[PDB]
Amino acid sequence: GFWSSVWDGAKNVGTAIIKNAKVCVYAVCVSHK
Repeated sequence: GFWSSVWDGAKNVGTAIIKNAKVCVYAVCVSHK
């Protein structure tokens, strides 16, 4: 299910990026907003 792999896949995809690229702050010592 795409609608299912979209929330589960992304959730793990993003959380992972930070898991290894855990910068001082959320993004990179800055804010995207």
